[PDB]
Parts: sequence; C-alpha cells; structure tokens
Amino acid sequence: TLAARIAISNLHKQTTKQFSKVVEDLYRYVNAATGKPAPMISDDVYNIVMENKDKLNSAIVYDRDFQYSYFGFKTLERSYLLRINGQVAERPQHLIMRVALGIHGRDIEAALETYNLMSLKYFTHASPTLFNAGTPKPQMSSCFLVAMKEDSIEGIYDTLKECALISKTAGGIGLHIHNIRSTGSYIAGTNGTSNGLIPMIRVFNNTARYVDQGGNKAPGAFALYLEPWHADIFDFIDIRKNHGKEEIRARDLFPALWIPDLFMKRVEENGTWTLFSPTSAPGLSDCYGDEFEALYTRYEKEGRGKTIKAQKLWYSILEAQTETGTPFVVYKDACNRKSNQKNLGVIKSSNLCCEIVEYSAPDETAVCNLASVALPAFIETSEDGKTSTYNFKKLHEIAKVVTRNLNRVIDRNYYPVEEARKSNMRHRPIALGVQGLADTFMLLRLPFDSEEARLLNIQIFETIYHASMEASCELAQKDGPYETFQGSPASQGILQFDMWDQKPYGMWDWDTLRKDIMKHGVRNSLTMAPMPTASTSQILGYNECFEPVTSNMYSFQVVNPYLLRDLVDLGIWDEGMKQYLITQNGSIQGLPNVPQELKDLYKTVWEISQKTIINMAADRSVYIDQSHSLNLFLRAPTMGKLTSMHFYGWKKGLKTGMYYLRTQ
Amino acid sequence: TLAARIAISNLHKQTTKQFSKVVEDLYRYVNAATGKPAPMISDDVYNIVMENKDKLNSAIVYDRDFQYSYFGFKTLERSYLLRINGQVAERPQHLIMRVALGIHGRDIEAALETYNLMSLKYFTHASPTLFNAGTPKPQMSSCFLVAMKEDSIEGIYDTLKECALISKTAGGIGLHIHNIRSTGSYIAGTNGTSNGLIPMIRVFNNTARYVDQGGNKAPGAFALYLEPWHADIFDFIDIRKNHGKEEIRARDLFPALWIPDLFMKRVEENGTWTLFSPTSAPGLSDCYGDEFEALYTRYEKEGRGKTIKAQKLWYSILEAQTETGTPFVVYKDACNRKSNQKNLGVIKSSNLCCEIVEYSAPDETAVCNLASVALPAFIETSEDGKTSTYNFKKLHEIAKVVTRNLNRVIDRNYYPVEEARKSNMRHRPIALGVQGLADTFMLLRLPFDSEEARLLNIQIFETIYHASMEASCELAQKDGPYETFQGSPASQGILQFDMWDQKPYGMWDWDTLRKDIMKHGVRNSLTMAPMPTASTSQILGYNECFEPVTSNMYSFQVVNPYLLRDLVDLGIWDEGMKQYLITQNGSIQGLPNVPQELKDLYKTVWEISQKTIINMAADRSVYIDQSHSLNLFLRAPTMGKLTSMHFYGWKKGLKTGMYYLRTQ
Ligand SMILES: Nc1nc2c(ncn2[C@H]2C[C@H](O)[C@@H](COP(=O)(O)OP(=O)(O)OP(=O)(O)O)O2)c(=O)[nH]1
Ligand SMILES: Nc1nc2c(ncn2[C@H]2C[C@H](O)[C@@H](COP(=O)(O)OP(=O)(O)OP(=O)(O)O)O2)c(=O)[nH]1
Ligand SMILES: [Mg+2]
Ligand SMILES: [Mg+2]
Repeated sequence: TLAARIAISNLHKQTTKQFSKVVEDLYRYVNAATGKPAPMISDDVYNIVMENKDKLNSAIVYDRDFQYSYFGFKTLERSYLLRINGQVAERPQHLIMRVALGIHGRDIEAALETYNLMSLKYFTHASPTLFNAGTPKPQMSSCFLVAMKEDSIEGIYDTLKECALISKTAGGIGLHIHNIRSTGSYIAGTNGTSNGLIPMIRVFNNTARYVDQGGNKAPGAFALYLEPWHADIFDFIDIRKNHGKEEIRARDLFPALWIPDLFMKRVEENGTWTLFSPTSAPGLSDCYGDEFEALYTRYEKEGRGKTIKAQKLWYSILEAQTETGTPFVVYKDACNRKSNQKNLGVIKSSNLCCEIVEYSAPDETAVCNLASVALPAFIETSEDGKTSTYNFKKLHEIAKVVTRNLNRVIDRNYYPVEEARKSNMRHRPIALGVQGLADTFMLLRLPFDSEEARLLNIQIFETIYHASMEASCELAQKDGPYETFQGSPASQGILQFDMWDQKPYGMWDWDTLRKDIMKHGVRNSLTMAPMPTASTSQILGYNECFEPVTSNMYSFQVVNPYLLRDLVDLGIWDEGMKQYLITQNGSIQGLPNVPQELKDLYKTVWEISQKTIINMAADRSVYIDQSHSLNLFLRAPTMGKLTSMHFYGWKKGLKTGMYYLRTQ
Repeated sequence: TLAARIAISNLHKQTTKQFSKVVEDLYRYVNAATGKPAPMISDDVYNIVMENKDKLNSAIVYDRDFQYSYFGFKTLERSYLLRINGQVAERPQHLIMRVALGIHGRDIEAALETYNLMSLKYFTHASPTLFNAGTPKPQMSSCFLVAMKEDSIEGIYDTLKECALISKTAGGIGLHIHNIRSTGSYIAGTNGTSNGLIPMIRVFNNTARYVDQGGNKAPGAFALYLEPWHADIFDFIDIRKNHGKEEIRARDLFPALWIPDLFMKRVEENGTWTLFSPTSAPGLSDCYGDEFEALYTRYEKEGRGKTIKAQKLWYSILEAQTETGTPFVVYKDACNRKSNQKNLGVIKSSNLCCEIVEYSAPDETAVCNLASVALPAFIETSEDGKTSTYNFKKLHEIAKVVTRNLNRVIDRNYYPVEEARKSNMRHRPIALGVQGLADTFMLLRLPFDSEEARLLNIQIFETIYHASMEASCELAQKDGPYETFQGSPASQGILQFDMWDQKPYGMWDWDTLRKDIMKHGVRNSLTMAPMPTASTSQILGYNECFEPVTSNMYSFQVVNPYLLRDLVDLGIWDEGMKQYLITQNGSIQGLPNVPQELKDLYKTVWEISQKTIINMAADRSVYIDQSHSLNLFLRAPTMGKLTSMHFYGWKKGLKTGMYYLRTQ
C-alpha cells in the first residue's frame, strides 16, 4: 500500500543515477570467484550507449519508476533487473532503456519511442526479452515447437540433446511424438520389442529436470503432443497423475492432445475408435480433415489397430482433466484449416501454453516471440468529462510499433539451435497479445458478460490484427515479403476471418489492406497469438490475459482496486464488508447490501458461465492469426458439464479448446 | 542328475537333424505379426553353409551334445540357441558350428578346427559372440570403454546418445567423467552455477534403464570412473546406497575409482587431500605418476581446491564398499606404467568388470573381445597311470587358435558407433582368459593355497601369454603389425613382465619370441585380460574365473563333483554328511570325520586368507597384458581388515585392486 512509494525510493538511494554509468558497471563486470570477465551488455549495445550518452541519459524520465505497484515492482526487483554482487545495479527505467536498445540498434529514434511507451506502460515484452535484450548473447524468445526427429534411437537422442540445448537457455517447449512406435511394436535391428511411449517420456522428463534453465535457474517445462489414435494414449493422458506405479508417470511434463474432429464425431455418435502404432498406420499425422478420415478409416477396416468404444477413451480423458487439470486440448483440424502457414506442410502441435500454432519438422524448430499490449492504457475521459471512452486510434498506432519491434527481435535474436534460426528466418512468425482485458471492462463499467463488453472484445481485437498486418505490410515493402509467402492464404488475399467464413466487424478499412498485402506481401507468416502473460501482467499491474478476475481479493491482502473505490463512494465500505470477502473467496455476490450493478461488474470467473467465456473466445478468434490460451473454470464439475464445454467450443471451431482446467 | 541325459535327448526329438537345413529355416524366417522378413543368418554365412553343405553336416559329431550338464545346457537352451516361434531351432552343436563359421568365413579349415575344440570343450567365446556370430549384423564384443566427449551440454548429450546406441545392441560400458565441472562451478553462457555430477549421473542411469539391450532384453549396465580428487567424490562413491535422499542416488550404475598412488600415500601418511573441480585444476587426468604429483601438488599449494583429511575420504570409501560391495578400485598409475598402449596417451578408466585397460578418448571408444580357455581340459593321466599331469604343450597350441580367432572377430565385427571401429581397427586389442582354475587345482589334488598350485598358476599363465604373443606375431608377419605398434613398449622388446621388473618363469623360450616381435611386430596392441566368465563357465560346467570355490554345495541342490566322489571312495558319504553341508554353507572344515587332506583341498574362498588370493593375483599379473577382475571375500570385515587388502595389493603393484566386495 505505502511500501511501494517506500521500497522503490530505497533502491533509488542504493543505485547509480546516470544510465551510461550503469552500462559501464555491467559491461566491465568480473566474476570474483573465478577472476573471469562476465560482461552483461554486448559490444554492439555498449558502443551504442557510449556514442549517445548525452541523448540517452536525458531521455530517462526517472519519475516514471513510480508507475509500478507493490508486487509489480518487487517482481522486477527479485528476478528481472540485472544484478552486480547480489546487489541490484539496474533501476527499472534502466532495464527498459536497455531493452529498447537491445531491440532497436542504431535507430535511436525507434529506441526512444519504444522506451517512452514501455515507461508510460502502453505495452511490454515477454520475459525472455526483458531479461536478455541488449546482453551478450540475447535469447529473447519465449517458446519452441520441436519435432521428434525420427522413429529411432539416433532420432530420439538427437531430439533429446536439442531439448537440453534449448532448455538450457530458457524457452518453453512444445514437442510432438506422433511417430514413436507404440508398446510392443517390432524392432528389426535387435529382434526385439518396444516398451513404448512411457519410458521415452521418462527420459525427457529427466532431461527436463537436469537442465534447469542455464544451471540453478528454473527446472525445464515441456508440453508433449499426441493424437488420440496412438496406442499408448491411455498411459499418455495419465502422465501427471497423483497415485500409483511411479515407474509409469512423469510429473514434470504436460500432456496435450492434438485432437482430430473424427474423434469428436465418434464420441458424440457413440461409435468406435481405433488405436494404432505409427508403424502400422503410417502417415496419420501428415494430413488432416477429410484426407485424414479417408486414410484413418481405411487403416481401420484393414484390421491394423485395436478398436474400443470412442467413449472409453473420452471418459479416460475427462477423468484425467478433472484430477490434474490436463491434458490440454488443441483441435488439429481447426488449426490446419485456418493457418496462414498451411503451404508449409501439416502443423503437428502447439506450444507449452497452447497459443502458438506454427509449422515444425525434424530440421525446422518453430520459434515465437511475444509482446502484450496494455488494453487499459487507451481508456480516456470523453470530450465533456463525466464519462469515459476507448481510443482505438492510439491502440492501432501502438500495435504498429510492437509489430515493428517484434521484427527486429527476429533479426537480433540469438538462436540456441540451428533448426530454430532456419525456421525463424524463413517464416518470421510474430506473436502479439493483450493484457488488462478484465481491467478495461471494469474501468468502463461494462460487466465481462454484457453486450457492450462483447462488442468491445470484438473491436479491440479487430484493430490489433488490422494494425499488426498493416505494419507487417509496410515492412515487406521495405525488406521484401517473408520467403515462404508465395503460396499462402495471405498471398491470395485470404485473411484470418475469411477462413472462419465471416465478414470482419468493419471498424477498419479491410478492403484497402488486403489490396496492399496481395500487392506487396507481408513480412510475417503470422502475427497474433494472445498468451498467458502471467509474469508481465504482474509487473504492469493488470489482470492477466483476457480471462476475467478469479477473485476480487488477492491473498498481505489486496482488494481489487476498481471495486475498492466503488464501495467507499457508495458509503458502504466498513469492516463487515472486508470480512465477507476474506473466507468467502472474494465474491461480492449475494451480499447483504451491495448494489446489483456492482454485483454485475465484479463477477468472479466461476460466476461467468463457461458458455459466455467460450463465445467471446470464439468471437476474438476470427482475428487471431494463431490460437489462444483458453483456460476453463468450473466449480461443481460433473462428467457431462466438461463434455459440453469441449463439444460447444469444438463446434465453435476453436483451435485451442482447453488449456488448463481449474476446479472445485 | 539324470534330467540332463533326458532334457537334452528331448530337444533331439523336437529339432531338425541336418545342419544346412537349420540354416535354411533361420535364413528364410519371417516375423508373423508383421509379415516382415527377419533372417537370423547373414548372406555371407548362409552362402558359405550351402556351398559346403556335405562337408559341414558330416563334421557335426552329435554325440557331443552330451558333454553338457544339467544347468550347463538349460542355460544354452533358455538364452543362447536361436529360436523360431518361441520354439528352439538350433541344437547346441548347431550354435557352435554357426559360431565357427561366423568367425572363420571361407577358411573352412579354421572353421572345422574351431568347431572341434568348442564341442570337445577346450575353450569358448564370450556371450556376445555366441549369440551373434554368423548372424545379420554380428556384434560379438562384450565391452566398451567410453570417453566423456567434453565439459558441455553438447558433449554430455553426445556421450549420452553414444551410450544409448551402444547399450542398444548389448555391450557393457565403462564411461569416465573426470572432466565434468563439479557442483557449484561457474557457467559462462547462462551466468549460472552447476548442480554438479549427481544429476548428470541420474540422466545416464535413466538412459541405462530405457535402453534395455535392444528392447525387452536386458537393462543396461554402466561402470562409471572418477579420480578421488574430483570434488563430487563423496556423493559419487555413495551412488549405490540403500537409504535416503532418493534424488541423490543412482542404483543401476556402478561407481569405480581411478586411484592415483598419491592418494594411497596420503592415506597411509595420515596427511591432507585436496578436492578440485576439473575447471579449477585442468589436466589432472591427462597424466600420471610423477608428472601428476608435481602438478596436483602445485594446484594444491595454489589454493585451488578444498583440502580435507586424506583419511576422511578413505573412511567414506571403505564404508561404501562394506555396504554396497562397490566402488571398485583400479590403480591408475599401475595401469599406465605397465600398459603396452602407453604410446597412445593416458588411459583414463577400466571397463565394467575391471579387466580391460585400453586407451579411450572423445573420438576413440575402446573395444574388447573375449574368449576363455578351459584349464581342466588339458589334464591327463600320466605315462603310467595312477597319477595325473598338465599338458602345457596343448594349452599353448590351443591359446594360439583362440588368439587367431579373436583377430577375425575384430575384422568381421559389426560396430555400433564409429568411435569403436576407429579405435579397434587402429590398436586391435584382444582379451583371452581362463576358466576351471579351481577345478584344475582340485583335479590335481593341489589345494588352492599350496606351493604346487602357486607354481601351476604361474606356469599356466606363462604359456597362455607366450602363446598369445607368438601367434599375434605370426599374424603381423602375414598382415602387418597394428598401425600404432611403432613406439610401443613392445616395439622396443619390453614385454609385460619386464615392466613389472621380473625375469619370466622360463618354461618357454622368451628370448626368441622377443627377437621376432622386435623384428616383425605383433598384430595386437594387447592380448591377455582374464574376465568374470560368469555366463560361459556355467555352460562348460567349470567354476568361474580364477576365483576358488565359494561353496562345495550349490543350491535342486548340487554338491561339488570332485569332492562328492572323494567322500564315497573314503566310505564316509552317508546322510549326516549331506546334512552338515546344507545349512552350514558347504564348508567341509571342522567336520566330525573327514580326512585333513580333503579339508585342505576343498576350502571355501572365505577360508582362503585374502593374503594368499592377492599373492597369486600378483603372481599371474606379470603375464597379464591388461588387468584382471579380482573379487574379494571377507567374513568378519573390520575397517582395518579392508584397509590392508587394499594397501597390500597396491604395494603388490596390482592394476585392479578390488572388483567386488562380497561380505558377511
Ligand atoms: N525400450 C527400448 N526401445 C528401443 C530399443 N532399441 C530401439 N528401440 C525403439 C525406439 C525406436 O522408436 C524404435 C526404432 O529404433 P531404431 O530405428 O534404432 O531400430 P532399428 O533401426 O535397429 O530397427 P528398425 O529397422 O527401425 O525396427 O525402437 C531398446 O533397447 N529399448
Ligand atoms: N544442471 C545444469 N548444468 C548445466 C546447465 N547448463 C550447463 N551446465 C553444465 C554442464 C557442463 O559441464 C557445463 C558447461 O556447459 P556448456 O559448455 O554448454 O556451458 P557454456 O558453453 O554456456 O558455458 P562455459 O563457457 O562452458 O562456462 O555446464 C543447466 O542448465 N543445468
Ligand atoms: Mg530403424
Ligand atoms: Mg562451454
């Protein structure tokens, strides 16, 4: 509350003032236990700072360090700001400026403009960027989609090294394994039989612990993807279970499903489902939709697998999701039908947070780089006070900058494995998202489930896409289209909402944009992929993501600001009020004396029907180039209740059906 | 007892008679679950059999299948003989003949001579050979000494793949890790710190389970080597412990010590010992003896490590050996001082059974191929009955054949990893050994601890070395010396006993041999390395190794044959006799009515002082080109009792001080 004006002002006492001087300390730094030079800025950047020392130190408006809250800033403090001898050397306005340089190089113009927006909290970059930008070998990329190289030991161990090598800097991982022969399959080279998928998981799990993000930082985090027609499926969904045969689990990895529609059909038609080893049914994961059912269906009839009740596996699945909140569900066909990267071949997985959908292959590791726009920062008191409005014009302007920013990162990024440099330089996927969605709605006195909010959600995401395409367009005008652009849905003028079959909302001239794209190309294969934003929404102080509030009272106990103020204005904020939020989860519902309109504005995500949540997710998805991390929350979860969340969303044509499942 | 004349004769009913016909069944074989051709003979051999069908089927004397005992043969049955549909297709005389071809090619002369000796039980080959010889991709090699490629993730994971790739056919492994930076050391690339050696062990342990020798056969088996000056040493010795912090053990690997003399000195002088990370003290394992102490000593004084009491670590060690029977102790200097491969660089480890000492490096994986001569088979009733003798003339003749055999294997072997083909083709190490040593002594009415037995042990091993060198010499006459011969102790005329500083015993003309070696070279870098022989001594029916009997009564309960007969001749074999062997471990000592000379002949290895055992080990070692697997057995093990076994043997200049430690 007050210890934010106080712990911020304390580090202002115990830290150097001039920027160029902080760079100097970092650049010159030497590990004392080893007498070894351990610089924390790169040559390229160090130089830049020096040759503009005056222009740069006089940019940094230091009164801007007071835009961060209590835990906003103590998060920047504990893990983000660069550290001399356990002592913090970087002020928050120093991390920003360094990030801006780390991104912009000799374009000190772009640098300064990027510095201003980050300091006035218009937007921010994902954690890898904030940590590493402007430093010796800058690894600014959050996520990696990796292919299992081949159904062999060589392939397996080659993929296992790669995962270590990636895990050792720090990037999540999405690995897919559709091709590993299942328990029992023959091996020609040793007249032997396979123990299947689980022991293989176990090795990876293991490397995931050993390679603790560059030694002593964070233990690795892997998402693994399968298609539910793989014969090891029952054991694969159970990987995070709490009970028995320890030798058969793998508690530090996340199972995700790559779900073909056929599967969903079978389940609702209460029919059969057939399980295969990839060696008996080759090719199932190198095609989708119709061509897939044609081929799946034939393999089937040919006696090639083991059939059970489609519904047996489904029950298995819901059982696991209820207990672990996993596996995730990403819809394979939905993904491939509506991806701008379809000319590349069949996309085989998503990432760790289920927002990225990008082509991956043995020699191509899909990479993506994220930033998030701060939705609340564009709200303004109207043109006659006593009333508020949203500035879509600025938002558009802003998304353009972040779009350009995310490009430079592609060029100035340091790549852990050659597969990822090959991948990223060819297709250039970028990933924008949002935060403060629930805050924006709140500020505007629009409940999350209203028709105004529903409308707002649509138009916010419209301008963000339209902008991120406009600017990807200008860049292709300057630097050429991405190399793999010829052939894409985009090159024909098919944009994201076109392939969902909808007219756009229309707040922006889509006809003109498409004309230019068709004409000159765009720089990026992809652009929009709203992410969890867990770490960075904390720092800016917004509710993460697009999810609504889980609670109006967090934990040290902090009550939702926007509500807090409302209560005291309505002269009802005493102690009885504080105490009916403490044990009762922070739900202002059914509460002795609180106006029905506040009750409508301050709903906990458990009080929003998951039918409404899905709808809005389905609405913004028309402008989402990739997918998005859709978490689901039920209180009293019956088997059927889950069953209609999955089916509803699938029938909505969602790419990501479910990320997590938070329960109870 | 009788069910060996009965279970052997039963498979004679349920198996094809003609050899060429069995080859045919194998060669043509098709896995029914996959409709895939799975031949069990190679093209090369299949052809050979066909084009000599008549000469070959009429070689096989089938009355020779009755030379195997009860569990001798049911061991050949359960795991050795090739199997059609879980049905056995190969007779024992078929496995032999196939092995002989698998080895000898178009030299059908050598083939037939090799077939005869194997069937009359003159000698045999190690398990990889018996299994694989003459089959599609013949992997005939028991052991692999592997180098940790480099102190990096790339290096670590590159070594981990290699180990999988090796483990997947089936060869033990000796890996050494002297160079991996220890807990806490700095990492430049991620401004981080190392969790050290244990988690690294844990990954390897893991790959060792996953890669179950070609899928569904045997779980992998790794020996790991360290020098006790490595800072993770206390945790490394404890790897097989039975108690706490599960996250800190690794129960499926074997710790072994590469022990520098300095360490032993410090311990007996009750002085200091200093622990280093290889990154603080680089080079300790790329030198030995004096140059090492010079360098170790300096690093020390320079403040580079952490000193404790030499004796602290020693106590740690004996504590672990008492409880687990591990780590093994191989003496580094002893090994390098007296190796014919010293011109190659510094040998850094032994194998899994502690008998191999061969040069290894990141790109060179040391390989060795074993066989074992059947010591009893050369005993003969003298030249006037009523008395026995040993035919050293035949033994010599025989060791020559096995020597030639072991060569062809080098050329016809299929190599799992390129490192091992490079290694083996350059240096050509071969490994002969023995079995039936305790049987030989018994047959001859010479107690294991006598002066006659002591003499016999010396001369047996003399002729075996002299022969294996003579024939390696003739081969260098035919095919050229091994490529790395120029420079060796051998090229100068320095033979194995010379570098122990002893005159040979003299039963064979050593002057003439050395003349030829100096003149023409020898084919092999090394030749003699007596092994555990566990699996194959079972089959031929001899007591394994050179170790004496552990028991006169095994388990179905079988009593030592040579004793059994003695008792019934001495008219004292009733039931009371049987019953004073059952619970009382099979020790005929201090027993109501059994002649003191039998008591002297039928000693259990626990009743032989380990001082005697060491002496004989020290005696034969002068003719052992490599080292040998020296197991130790104590009943009432005090700390000091162990301490003088280690020190005694070290001062004896033994290379392998201790393999296992069987206790209680
Ligand atoms: N659990 C276990 N799995 C194995 C082992 N060896 C191979 N595999 C599994 C993993 C791979 O997905 C599959 C194929 O391995 P490879 O391609 O190295 O087998 P190879 O080329 O000898 O035989 P193939 O012709 O592919 O059947 O076999 C083993 O020793 N243990
Ligand atoms: N536990 C753990 N150990 C690591 C990690 N990254 C590296 N290591 C250890 C294993 C290696 O023996 C040692 C060196 O690894 P590298 O050569 O790949 O480190 P790099 O080249 O970045 O730094 P260097 O210049 O060698 O300190 O660091 C990690 O994320 N976790
Ligand atoms: Mg294969
Ligand atoms: Mg390195």
